Amino acid sequence: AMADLEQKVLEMEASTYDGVFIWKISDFARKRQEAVAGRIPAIFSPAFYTSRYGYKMCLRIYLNGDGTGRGTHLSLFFVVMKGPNDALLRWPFNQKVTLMLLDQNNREHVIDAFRPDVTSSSFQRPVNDMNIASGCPLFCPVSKMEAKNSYVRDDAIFIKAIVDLTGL
Amino acid sequence: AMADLEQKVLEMEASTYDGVFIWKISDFARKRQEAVAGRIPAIFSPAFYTSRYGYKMCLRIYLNGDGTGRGTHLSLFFVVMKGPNDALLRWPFNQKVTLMLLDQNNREHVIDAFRPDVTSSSFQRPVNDMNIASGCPLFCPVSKMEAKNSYVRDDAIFIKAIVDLTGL
Amino acid sequence: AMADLEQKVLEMEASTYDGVFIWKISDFARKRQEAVAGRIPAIFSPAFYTSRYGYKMCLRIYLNGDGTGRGTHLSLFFVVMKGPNDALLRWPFNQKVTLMLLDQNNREHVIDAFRPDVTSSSFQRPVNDMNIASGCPLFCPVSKMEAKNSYVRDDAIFIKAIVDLTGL
Repeated sequence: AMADLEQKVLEMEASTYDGVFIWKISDFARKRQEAVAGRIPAIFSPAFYTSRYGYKMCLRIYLNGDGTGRGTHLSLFFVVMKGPNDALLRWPFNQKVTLMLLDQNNREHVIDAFRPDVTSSSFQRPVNDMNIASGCPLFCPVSKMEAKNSYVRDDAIFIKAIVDLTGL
Repeated sequence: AMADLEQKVLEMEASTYDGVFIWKISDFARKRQEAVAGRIPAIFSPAFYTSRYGYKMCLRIYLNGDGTGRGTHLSLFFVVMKGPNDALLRWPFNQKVTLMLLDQNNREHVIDAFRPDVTSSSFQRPVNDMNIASGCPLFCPVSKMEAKNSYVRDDAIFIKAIVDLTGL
Repeated sequence: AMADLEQKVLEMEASTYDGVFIWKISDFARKRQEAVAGRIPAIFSPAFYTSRYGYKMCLRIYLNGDGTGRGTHLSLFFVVMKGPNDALLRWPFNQKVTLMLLDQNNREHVIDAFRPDVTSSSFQRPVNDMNIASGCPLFCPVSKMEAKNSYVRDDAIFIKAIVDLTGL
C-alpha cells in the first residue's frame, strides 16, 4: 500500500502528455556495471503519453546491450503499453518515434527514428500490460558514450523520446 | 491520513486544466445495479479546471436517472465547485458547457450543451464545497446505452465534458 | 516517510511548467504578525518551472520587509533553484522575470520586472539547493496592501510570477 502509493506518485511525477519524454539516468556507473554483470540487464522508464488521454508508452534500455548489440552497445527500445483510454484510440499505433542520447555539450546527439511496422504485434492494441518492445539494438556503442565523452556527465545520462503527433 | 493521501493522489491523477475532461467509468454493470438497487444512485467525477488557476468543476451522474429521468434515463449534471482561486475569477460562472456520452465506435456520440442561467444559484461563487448541480436529467435513455449498442464496451463507458473558454 | 510523501504530493500539486505561477497566501493576518514579530521573517513558495524539463524556481517573500524594505515594505524575491535537468540548460539564467501582487478588485496590481544580471551569483548554475535570492526589497509598502485596500481579501493575498520564455 504505502510502497504502491509511492509508486503511483513517482509515475505521476515523471509523466508527460505531449509525446516528448526526457529520461535522466543517474548512478550511471553503478547501473552500467550491474548490466555488465547481468545482474540488472534492463531498466524500464516511467510511462508517458501522446496527449492527456492518449497512448501510454515507456522505454526499456540495456546499458550493456541486447540482441545484436549485447556486450557492445547501449540498446534502447520503445514500448506501447495498455493505456486507460485505448478503446478511444486508433490501432495499430502508427506514430513516428524519435529516440536520442543527449550530448551534454549539445555538440552531437545520438539519434535514430523509425516508423512503426503496422503489421508487428508491437503496435497492436495492447492485451497485456506491455506490448513487445522494438527499437534500437545498436543505439550507441558502449565506447562512444560510457567511456567518457560528453554523454555521461556527473554520473548521469539523458535519454530523449519524441513521438510525432501527426494525425492525433 | 493514508487514505486521505491516496484520495488526493487519485484526484491529481485525473485533473485536467484546459476545460476538457474525459471520465471513464469502469465496472459499468455493477455500478449500474448499485444505482438501480438504490444503494448508490449518484457518482461524482474527479475535479477538472478551465485553466491552471481557473474554475474548479466536476460531474455528477445517475446511472439510473434523476428527476424527470429517474428510472428511464442516464442523468448527467455539471457542478461548479469551490476552487482555490475563486477570488480571482468572475462570477457568476458563465461558460458554455458541452456534455457527451462517447460511442466507442465513434458512430454517433450523445451530445448536449447548455449556457449557464446567470440567475441560478448553481453558478454563483460557491459558499459550500459544491454548488447545486444542473445539467441534463434526460441525457440518454437507459436503453440507448446500457442495453448494448456502442456506448458500453468491455464493461465501461466514457463521459466527456467540454467547457468553452471564451473570455478566459 | 509519511510526511515526506505528503510533502512530495503537495509540491507536485502546486507546480506549473509554463513559467507562470500564482501563489495564494492564506492566513495572511497570522503570517503577517509572525513576520512582524520576527518569528517567521520569510516564506518560500512551492517550486515551478519554465517548461516540463526547464529551470526550477521559487519565490521568497518577507511580509514585513527585508533589506531596505525591512519593517516598511513587503519584500518579494525570485529564486533560481537546482533543477533535475540543469545539465541540459543554458547558464547563467537569463529570462526576464515579472512579479506582481494581485489586486483582488483587478483595478491596480503591484508590478515590477527585471532582466537578470548575468554577472550575478543569483543566476549562475546552482551548486546548492537554492541560489542567492534576488528581486524587490521595496515591492510594496506595508500600508498600501495589508492595511486594507483590495490586495488582502478574506485573509488572503495572491502573488503572481511570470517568467518570460523568449529563447526557450
